[PDB]
Amino acid sequence: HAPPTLWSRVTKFGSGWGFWVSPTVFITTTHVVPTGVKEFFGEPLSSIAIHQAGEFTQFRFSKKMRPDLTGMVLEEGCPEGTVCSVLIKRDSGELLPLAVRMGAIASMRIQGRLVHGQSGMLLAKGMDLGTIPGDCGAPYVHKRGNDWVVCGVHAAATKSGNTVVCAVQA
Ligand SMILES: *[C@@H](O)[C@H](C[C@@H]1CCNC1=O)NC(=O)[C@H](CC1CCCCC1)NC(=O)OCC(C)(C)c1cccc(Cl)c1
Repeated sequence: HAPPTLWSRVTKFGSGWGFWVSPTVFITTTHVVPTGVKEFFGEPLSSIAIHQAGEFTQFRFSKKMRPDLTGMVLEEGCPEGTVCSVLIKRDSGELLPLAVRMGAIASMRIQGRLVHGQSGMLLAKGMDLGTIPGDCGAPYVHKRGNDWVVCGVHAAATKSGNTVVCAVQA
């Protein structure tokens, strides 16, 4: 059960979403990142460290962008069998936390590209329980004791919607 403040980290970005890991660290899916710009959130690129690894993009800002937030655990995927929550925001404002049992980390063929990431099985289309275009960047999270953990960003899903894929950091 993700609390309000954790959902407040999910942020509209480009053609999808991203997620504030900390006041200065923002993660998203590479294919939703806007191209051609000279700023993100009003900050000049000169003021932003960009780390990209495949479909996982991480920004570190020099300015505290979300000073209301604490840091949190960011991990490179999760162990097979982990049930994560995908914190899907829709543009209507509706929240759709999607439970997903994560499979193996691998390099997957997706729309003709090789992508490092992690598949998962929803716990779909006909029951409108799945992901849809515009959801990319939404965080995959789980709680470990008193620690919230983010471990991927939404990147793709099957025709059925019963299988999703997150990008994971290198
Ligand atoms: C977010 O942009 C979107 C979310 C998807 C769309 C449909 N349902 C979702 O959850 N992601 C994509 O559309 C994704 C974009 C690629 C672009 C290049 C790099 C990797 C991501 N494509 C996608 O999900 O493909 C859908 C299929 C059916 C064509 C597909 C093919 C192969 C494997 C999979 Cl899992 C899906």
